[PDB]
Formats: sequence, C-alpha cells, structure tokens
Amino acid sequence: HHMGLNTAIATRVNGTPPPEVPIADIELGSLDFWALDDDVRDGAFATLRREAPISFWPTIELPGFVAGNGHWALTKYDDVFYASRHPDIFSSYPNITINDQTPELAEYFGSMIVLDDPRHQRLRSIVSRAFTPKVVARIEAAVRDRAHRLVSSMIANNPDRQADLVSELAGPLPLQIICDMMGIPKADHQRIFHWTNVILGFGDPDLATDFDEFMQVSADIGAYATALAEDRRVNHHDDLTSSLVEAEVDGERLSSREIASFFILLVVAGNETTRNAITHGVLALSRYPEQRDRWWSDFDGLAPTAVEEIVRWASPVVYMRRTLTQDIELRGTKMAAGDKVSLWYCSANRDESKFADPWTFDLARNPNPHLGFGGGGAHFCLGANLARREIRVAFDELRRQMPDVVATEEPARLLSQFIHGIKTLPVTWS
Ligand code: HEM
Ligand SMILES: C=C1/C(=C\C=C2/CCC[C@]3(C)[C@@H]([C@H](C)CCCC(C)C)CC[C@@H]23)C[C@@H](O)C[C@@H]1O
Ligand SMILES: [Cl-]
Ligand SMILES: [Cl-]
Ligand SMILES: [Cl-]
Ligand SMILES: [Mg+2]
Ligand SMILES: [Mg+2]
Repeated sequence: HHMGLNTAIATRVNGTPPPEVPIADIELGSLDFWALDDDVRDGAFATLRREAPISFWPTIELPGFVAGNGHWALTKYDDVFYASRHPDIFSSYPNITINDQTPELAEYFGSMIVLDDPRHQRLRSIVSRAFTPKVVARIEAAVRDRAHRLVSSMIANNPDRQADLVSELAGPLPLQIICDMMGIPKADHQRIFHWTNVILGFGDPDLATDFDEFMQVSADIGAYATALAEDRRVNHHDDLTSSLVEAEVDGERLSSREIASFFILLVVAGNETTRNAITHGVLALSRYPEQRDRWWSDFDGLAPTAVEEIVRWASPVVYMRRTLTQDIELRGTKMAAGDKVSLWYCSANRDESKFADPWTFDLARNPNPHLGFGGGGAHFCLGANLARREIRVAFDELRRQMPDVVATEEPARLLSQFIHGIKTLPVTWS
C-alpha cells in the first residue's frame, strides 16, 4: 504494497458493513462485551436494530457503584430522537448513566445534567453565553495557538518521528481550552486531566478499578473547585468559575455542592469527549486515505461536513440514560414509570433508516443529522460549538505541519460502556 509510510496501519475498504452478530453473543450488561473491538460492537448494535430495537438489559456492576434496576435500550435513531425531545416523559433525574444515584455521588455529580427544567435551564443560563457560536468564535486565536504549538512540539520532541496522538495533541488541546475558560492556572491543568481521566475511565485497569481511588479523586477535584471558587468570590476574574460563584438561581447563590458539581461537569465534559473525536478522526483518515486527501485539498470548504462526520463516526459519548415519569409503549414494548431507558447514540449513528450508506465514512456527508451531541432539546451538548472548533483547528494544524500523519498501531481502547475512548494512538509522519 500500500502507498504511504511503511509502518502505517492497514487501510480498510470504505463502506464495508460489519457482519451482524448472533444475538446470543450480545451482553450489554457485561464489561466483557465492551472489550470486544468496534467491528463486533457495531455488528451487535446492527443485530439489535434489526431484531430487538428495544431490549432490556441488567445494569453493569462496577465496583462500588449501585447497579440497581436494569434498563430498556433504545438502539434506533427515531426512538433516541423522540426520547431526547420529550424530557417531561424521559427525565434526566436522578442520573444520566445506567447506575443508581447516591447522596455521596451527588455531592460531586449532582449538576444540571441530572436535572430537569426549570432548574436545569436556570443553571445552564449561568454559563451559556460563554459557549455560544459568536463567543466561542472569539477564542479561535487561543485554540490555534495551542494546537499549533502542540503539533510543533510533536515534531521537536520526537527526533524519531513517532508520537502518541492522545497525550501529545488530542488530550492537551481541549484540556487547555476548557481549563483556561474556567480560570484554572496552567500549572494545574495536568492535575485536572488526571482527575477527569479517572472519573471517566473507571473500570479500565489502566485508569482505575478501586472505588476508593475514584472517591478520593472526586473529593480532590471537588476541593480544588471549592478553593478556586472561594478565591474568585473575593477577587473576580473574567472566567467561568467567577460566573458560577457570582450567579443567583431562584434568588440564591449556588451552594458549594452546586459549584463543585458544575465545575466538575464542565471540566469532565471538556476533557473526555473532543479528544476522542480527534483521535478516532485520525484513525479514520489513516484507514481511509481518499478522505484525508479530499479534505486536505479543500480544507475550509469541507471542514463543516468533515467535523460532523468525524463526530458521527466516533460517537464519543456512547449513550445517555433517562428515567420514565409515566408509562409508555414503543415498538410494542410497554415500559413503566420509574424504569430506566438508555439512548444508544453509537447505534443511532449507524441506523440505516436515517442514514444513506451508514458504513461509509464520507467527509462530504450532507445532510448529516447525527446524534453524537445527542438528540437535541433541553440538554443538547453545551460544548458543541467549542468541540467543532477544537476538532477543525486540530486537523488544520496537522494538515499544515505534518500532512501525512498516520497511525502506526491500532488504538489502545478505553474499557467503557459510556465513552468511546482511545487511550493511546501511535502516529508517525515524514
Ligand atoms: C465531540 C465532542 C463532544 C461530544 C460528542 C459531546 C456529547 C455530548 C452529549 C451526547 C451530551 C448529552 C446531550 C443530551 O442529553 O441530549 C452532552 C452534554 C453536555 N456537554 Fe457535550 N460533548 C462534546 C464536547 C463537549 C465539550 C468540549 C464541553 C465543554 C465543557 C461539553 C459540555 C457539555 C455539557 C455541560 C453538557 C450538559 C448539558 C446540559 O445538561 O444542558 N461537551 N455532550
Ligand atoms: C458512566 C457510568 C458510571 C458512573 C457515572 C458517573 C461517575 C463519573 C462521572 C459521571 C459520568 C458524570 C459526568 C460528569 C457526566 C459527563 C457528561 C459528558 C460525557 C458529556 C455523570 C454520571 C457520573 C460507572 C458505571 O455505573 C457505568 C456507567 O456507564
Ligand atoms: Cl525520538
Ligand atoms: Cl474513501
Ligand atoms: Cl494553510
Ligand atoms: Mg513516545
Ligand atoms: Mg487563565
């Protein structure tokens, strides 16, 4: 043989569907299933869309978490879209992952993402201006500066022209941007990143498997948030932590649990999502060179559709969970008030009922109504404009500085049923 650099990973034939998987081999409530590669996972969701578009599963038991009741899995696009856009029926309270909430977890994790309106929107409005397209556009210079420096450093730091895309670009770019928006000093950004890596890596032995470590990390980032907030209470800065401590909701300042939970939500979401879009995007360019070539020869013209196709392809957030407030029926399956419902974005984003040629990675795809940022409505990804900009700038800086950058090993995949994570991705360039 194939054209390119000698140690590049194998290419793939674009558009090839994965074989469907016998349904007896599918166990969404076992971590072992999440350790299977993406082709088996993709074929398994294909089987569910065909044979059992709504299906019930026991909740995975990770050490120290309470599985509680199982969940109804929505794997079709139209059902995920519907559930997302009916929050009075599909509530975000008490939690948006499959496990049960506890008071101990809610101290750090009881943010607006696990609330319904009106309180959810009152909290979101504290920070929403900072994430609008017009305001995010004004930090293009900061995104460029850090991406350009990171790519240059890949070259300066690696005489052998081998690097890990995750630790050297995809991780540190979004980290810098969200932490600077929050007002966190640079010296602490890597400490924040280690904390969010553990929070959203729990169950993968390379990150953490001891619940005691998970709770110490949670306590430590909560304490960090509280201390920074205290500083900003006394001396304002033009940052989001200051906005949080200065705001009032229903006539009351936020409590220290509310501040900590809001801070944690923003840095976790900012640090544990875009990096995977970027890394899966480089993996895809490596597998599908004709797509790299077409984007590189018209970068600005294709960027809007290319970024969105990277998000559809990667589906960095695998699912979100809701809880029914009333009985419903979908596709002949009667679900009860109080039951958990899981929305599988990874599956919606391959649904043949909504996408022409879903197994084709097409950077010109238009339209592209993917649910990688969710189905829309009240909780639609706050960071979506920021993420799109982070992705577009990262790829532009790769294109300009090291246009033939390519993966040289298959990814080390995060063991997670929530985050489509890549821990490392070795790359090279000429
Ligand atoms: C490609 C990157 C990203 C993806 C795929 C992604 C995906 C998602 C998804 C699926 C949701 C839930 C939507 C729903 O429930 O309807 C969400 C919510 C959220 N995301 Fe993003 N996200 C990304 C980047 C970011 C970034 C960079 C931030 C920066 C802080 C961020 C902040 C948030 C917040 C705060 C929420 C909660 C919104 C609310 O409850 O109103 N996200 N994201
Ligand atoms: C994930 C899952 C688990 C826990 C969920 C947690 C603890 C980490 C921080 C999270 C993920 C909060 C977090 C701040 C939300 C981040 C949103 C972002 C990704 C867009 C919300 C729920 C919070 C573990 C196991 O029961 C399996 C399950 O699957
Ligand atoms: Cl070297
Ligand atoms: Cl192609
Ligand atoms: Cl250029
Ligand atoms: Mg190295
Ligand atoms: Mg600063």
